[PDB]
Amino acid sequence: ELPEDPRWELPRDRLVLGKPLGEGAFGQVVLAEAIGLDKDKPNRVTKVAVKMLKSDATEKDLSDLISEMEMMKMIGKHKNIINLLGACTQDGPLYVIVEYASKGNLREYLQARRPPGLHNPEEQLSSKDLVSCAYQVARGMEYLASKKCIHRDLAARNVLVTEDNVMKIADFGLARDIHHIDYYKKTTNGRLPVKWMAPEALFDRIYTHQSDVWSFGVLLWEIFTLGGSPYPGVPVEELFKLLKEGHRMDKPSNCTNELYMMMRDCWHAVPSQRPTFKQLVEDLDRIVALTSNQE
Amino acid sequence: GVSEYELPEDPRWELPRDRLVLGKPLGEGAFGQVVLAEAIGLDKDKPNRVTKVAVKMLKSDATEKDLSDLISEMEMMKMIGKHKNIINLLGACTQDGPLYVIVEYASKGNLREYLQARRPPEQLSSKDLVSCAYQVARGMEYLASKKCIHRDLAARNVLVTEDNVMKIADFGLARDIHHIDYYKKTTNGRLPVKWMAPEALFDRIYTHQSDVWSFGVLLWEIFTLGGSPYPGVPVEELFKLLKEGHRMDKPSNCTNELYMMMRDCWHAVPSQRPTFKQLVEDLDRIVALTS
Ligand SMILES: O=C(O)c1cncc(-c2cccs2)c1
Ligand SMILES: O=C(O)c1cncc(-c2cccs2)c1
Repeated sequence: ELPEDPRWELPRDRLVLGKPLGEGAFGQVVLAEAIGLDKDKPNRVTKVAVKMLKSDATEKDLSDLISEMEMMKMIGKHKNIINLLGACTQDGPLYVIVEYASKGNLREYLQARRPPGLHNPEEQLSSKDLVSCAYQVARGMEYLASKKCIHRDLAARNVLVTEDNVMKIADFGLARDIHHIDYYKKTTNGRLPVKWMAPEALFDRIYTHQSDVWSFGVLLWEIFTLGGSPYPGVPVEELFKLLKEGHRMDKPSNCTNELYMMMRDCWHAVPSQRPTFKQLVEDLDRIVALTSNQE
Repeated sequence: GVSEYELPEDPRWELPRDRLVLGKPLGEGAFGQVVLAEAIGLDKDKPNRVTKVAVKMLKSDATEKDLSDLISEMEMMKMIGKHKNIINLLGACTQDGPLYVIVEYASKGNLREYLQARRPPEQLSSKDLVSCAYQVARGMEYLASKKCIHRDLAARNVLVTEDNVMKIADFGLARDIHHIDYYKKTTNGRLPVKWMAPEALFDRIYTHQSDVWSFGVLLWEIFTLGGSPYPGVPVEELFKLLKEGHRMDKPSNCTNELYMMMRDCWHAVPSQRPTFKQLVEDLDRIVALTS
C-alpha cells in the first residue's frame, strides 16, 4: 500500500524487535537490533528505536506516521536530534527506524541524578555538565530552526540522552495543525503542556521560532532545578491569569544570575525581543567554557 | 553478572599467573586483602624484570557483590589512566581462577606512618613537608581532571614509595555513599568523619571541592607530623563543632601562609574554597620559597 524508497529501506529480516519504549506521546515505540544498518557494516548490530502503528489505528494514524518520516528525511541529520536511520515499508507493517537513546528523556535523566535524600543517586552532574546540556539542546534547536522546522513542544520530556550523554531533540517532525489541543490534557507524567507555551502561541495560536525560544527558557529552568516541574499545583485557568499579569518563574537555586537573565530574555513578552537560538548557542558556548566542573 | 562463572578478558592488561609470585600480606579489609608479590615481566622488553607489586583480591568469604566492587575498582583505574602521584594499575589475572588486581607497591607505608616515624627528636625539612603536600595536590588535580571524587582523602590513603614519591590510594574504590557508619573507626582507631567537608557530612554532597576540605585536614596532618585531628571528640560533638564554625588551630612550626591555605580549604562556602589547580599552583610557588 506504500511506495518504496531505496534510500532508507531496510529488509524486515534485518530487524530483531525487542521490548516496548513508548506510552509517552511518542506512540508505541520498541527497542530493536538492526543488523547491517550500514552497507559497510553488514555483520554489526546496532540498537535502535522503532516506531509503528497500534492494533486499532485509523487510516489517519497511518497518515501522520508517514509524514513524520518524510519530515525527518527533509530535515536531515544532526548530532543533537533523534535521527532517521531507515524504514521497513514493504510487505508488512510500517516501521520507522530512529536513533536509540539509552538514558531516556532529560527530565528523568536529571531527576535520577539529583543530590542525596536527607533517594540515593549513583551519579551527579557538575555545573559545567548542566550548562553543557543547555548548549546541546540549543544546538539542536538552532539546526532545526535553520531548516525552518518549528518544534512547538520543546521540553525536557522531549529531549533524549544517548549512552554517551549526548542530548537529542525528539518529536520535531510530529504532525502539526493538531493545535485543536486540549489545554486540560495532562502528560503521561501528569504535567500540563501549556506551561511551556509562549503567550502568543497559547492565546493567539501563533507558533514561530520565537515561541520555541520561550519554551527553551522553561526548559533551561527545568535543567537547573534538576527536572523541576514548572508551576506545580497550578491549573490551566490560573496559568492564563499568571501570564496575563506578566508573572515569571523565580530563579532556581544554584543558578548564576547570568543564566537566569538568559531565561528571562527567552521569556520576553515581545517575541521580536527574545534572543534567537543562534544567539543562545553563542552565549551558552562562552558560558560553558567559563563554568567550573568543581575540578 | 556473568562474572559468576567467568570474567571478561582484556589482553592489554592480562598477566599470566605463572608470572606472579604471591608473598607476605600487606593489608586486610572487610571486602578483600592485599598481598606483596613479585611480578616477573610486568614491563615489555623486560620479561625478567621482577617488580615488587601489590595484589588486591577477595577473601574466602566474599560474595558476588564484593567481586563486582573489585572489578569496578579495576575498571575505574583503567579509565582514570596513569599518573606519578596515584597508585597505578599494572596488570590483572582475571581468567581461570581468583581475580587478582596488580597495582603499585609503596614500601614506606601510608603518609601518617611515614611522618610519625620521622619526627625530629632521616627526618624531614620544611621544604619536604611542603613537597609532600604539593605531590598530593598534584595527584588530586589529576584525579579531579578525570572526574574522580575520592571522598576519603586522608594521610592514611596516601602511600609513600621507596623513592619517597607520594601516591593517592583507594581513589577507584567502589563505596556506598549512604551506608556510612560515622562511628566506624579506622584500623588506627580514628574517626573518618573528621576529614569530611560539612556539606558532604550533612547533605551527602560530594564534590571536588569537598575533597579540597579533606585536603586541608590532610595539610594539618602533615604539619603536625601525623597528628590526630580532634582527639577525644565523639561524632555528636564533632557535628556541634562544625555548626559553630569551629576550625582547628594553627599547628606550631607552620607559616601563616600555609595556615591560611588550610583555612581557605575550610571555607563554609565550597565555591569559595580553592580548586586543586589553584592549590598546586600556590604550593608550587611556596615550595620554591621554602628553606
Ligand atoms: O523512550 C526511550 O527510551 C527512547 C529511546 N530512544 C529513542 C526514542 C525515540 C526516538 C524517537 C521517538 S521515541 C525513545
Ligand atoms: O600496606 C602497604 O604497605 C601497601 C603498599 N602498597 C600498596 C598498598 C595497597 C593496598 C591497597 C591498594 S594499594 C599497600
